[PDB]
Amino acid sequence: MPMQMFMQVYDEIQMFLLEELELKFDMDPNRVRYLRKMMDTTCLGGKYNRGLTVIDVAESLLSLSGARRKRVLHDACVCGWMIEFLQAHYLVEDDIMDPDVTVQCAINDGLLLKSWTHMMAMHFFADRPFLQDLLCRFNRVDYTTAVGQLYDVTSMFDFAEFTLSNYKRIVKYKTAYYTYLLPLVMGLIVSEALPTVDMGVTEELAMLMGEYFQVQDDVMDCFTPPERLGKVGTDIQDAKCSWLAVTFLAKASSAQVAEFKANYGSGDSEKVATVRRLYEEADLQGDYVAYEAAVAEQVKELIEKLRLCSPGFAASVETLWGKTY
Amino acid sequence: MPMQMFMQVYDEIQMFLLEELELKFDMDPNRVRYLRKMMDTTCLGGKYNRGLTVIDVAESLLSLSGARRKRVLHDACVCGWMIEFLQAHYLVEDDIMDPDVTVQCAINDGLLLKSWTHMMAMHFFADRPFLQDLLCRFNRVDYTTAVGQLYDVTSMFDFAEFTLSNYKRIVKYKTAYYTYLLPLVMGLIVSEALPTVDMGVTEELAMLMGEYFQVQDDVMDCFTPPERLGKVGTDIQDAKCSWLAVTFLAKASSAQVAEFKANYGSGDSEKVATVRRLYEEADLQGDYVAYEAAVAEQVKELIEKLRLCSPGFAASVETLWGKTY
Ligand SMILES: Cc1cccc(NCc2ccccc2)n1
Ligand SMILES: Cc1cccc(NCc2ccccc2)n1
Repeated sequence: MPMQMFMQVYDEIQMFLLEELELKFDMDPNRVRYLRKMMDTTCLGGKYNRGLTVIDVAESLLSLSGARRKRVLHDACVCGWMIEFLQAHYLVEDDIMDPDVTVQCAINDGLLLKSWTHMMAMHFFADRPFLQDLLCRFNRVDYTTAVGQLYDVTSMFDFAEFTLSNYKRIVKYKTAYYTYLLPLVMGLIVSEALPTVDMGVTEELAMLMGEYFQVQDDVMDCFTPPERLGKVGTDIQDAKCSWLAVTFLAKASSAQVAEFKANYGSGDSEKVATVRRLYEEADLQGDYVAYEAAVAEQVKELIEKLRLCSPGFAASVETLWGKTY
Repeated sequence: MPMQMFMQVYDEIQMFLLEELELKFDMDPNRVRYLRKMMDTTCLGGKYNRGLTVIDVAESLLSLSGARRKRVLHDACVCGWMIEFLQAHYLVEDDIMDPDVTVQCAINDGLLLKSWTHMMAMHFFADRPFLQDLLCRFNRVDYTTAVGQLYDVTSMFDFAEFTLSNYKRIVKYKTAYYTYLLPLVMGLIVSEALPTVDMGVTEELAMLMGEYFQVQDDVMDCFTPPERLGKVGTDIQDAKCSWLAVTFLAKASSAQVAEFKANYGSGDSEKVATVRRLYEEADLQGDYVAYEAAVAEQVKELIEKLRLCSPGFAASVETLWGKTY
């Protein structure tokens, strides 16, 4: 029922965007179908975890608080696609990083996906009292992500910044704000119950879940084979400030750090294997189970504090935590 | 006085953006200075025609309608930099079109410049009643420009679309909306006199001025030498849907069109010269003086119709027209 409604509102949103281009932007049919195919390719095909979280929060604030019900759920679906289209916008920008007309189109597709989140918000929420507060919290989170990738892209340039605190800062702004905090806040906005929750505990829960999500991602990126991971892990080659790297530097010897510096950030097959050898011989995958266990305890505790004043809201955050845990 | 105030508000805006990153985004000083240098490089150095137009419209709606005066002029300066930062955002995206850390930074700079227009609007206009209407008209115009470049980038792919009507559509959405219509509308918003003007005549004036601006630009791109033009004209090589190309195809013979098709869109030095030879021998630069003269007459006439209900507003639009004429 939730997924079936989410994909149904997608067709409704796609129809408005393409008809608006046809009727108000004088677009020919050939380009309308071109943009339909581009929209389906970039937005669909994922797990839609961020978009469905917006709906799961809204439905918990309805029965646990009807013409108001049908509006809030439909509003939660548009917000759910604002994030999915935003996630599509981020993925398209990543493909550009790694008169060529196809490079111009990829850049243009990235800016159309970001603009499409504003057009679907200005239309379906045109007469909602939260349209101004939604756009500002949405734009501030998008700004946050761009600041997050500046820390990530330049974490090796200016191994001084390879610390656990800077790692938290990178994960916090690049990932946690738009993947975990943004859908929860968006569910509270369409439910009109935003000031009914402790945002402090809410923001702290989102940062810890994003940190839990990124550490597990960094370990899989290094040890999970490509056919089981879904991609080719390139964190060691890209010289990324991963959790394995900053945890290794804290427990390595003086020589092992020198052997790490001489082999990290390279594309040679044996230098990468030498980095995995240092990771393996340092028992990092033993520390991984302990680090995440402490994070899960903090999440289990912080959900309870959010429950004394938000019982139903804590149920959806608990469901969102299970998808990450 | 206007330019001296505009550059003074820039320092005020830059200080808030960088301090916000330092205080609320946990940014180190090394990156704060990095972003200050990037902001000065991308935003400053131009003529600031779009940004100063916002101020020229606001000052004409104040005396020709004081604690309200100082606020409207300061609000007009922030809006003037919202467009300049947006123009900087477009220029950065153009440089990308023509683990490389410098390509990631150029992409990130482009998204920071676009996000910075939202942050300076959400702060200096936080308690203004027009913040919601400003962001929506601003985002709709940015969406318009992205649609405008899709028509431009794909005008040779899908010479069928090489028409004077499609040329108008490209110039209208890619250039006219954000260069001419957006500053005028922004001046009316900070002056709170938006519904006091005929938007129909206003929108029609902006499209004709942008069309006047782009035709003169296309002729200079082909015939003005690089040291006198300021760049290297590459419209013929890029196979652009320029005014010269669509006007040439209408008055050329059957063989000359075939000679045009066989030589357009190439980088060879003599094929480009063969295209200029076809342009010269067709007396296009004689048609250029006639086409622009008729456009200028329509602008002179449409300014008068806007004056019967907006005397002071028509003065700033007339001043904006002189900069293009
Ligand atoms: C998949 C994903 C998520 C977050 C960020 C990201 N890339 C960095 C970026 C690109 C464009 C704009 C902002 C940030 N990719
Ligand atoms: C200088 C200038 C003005 C307008 C557009 C433009 N480039 C196309 C583009 C790039 C990025 C986003 C939208 C449109 N360049």
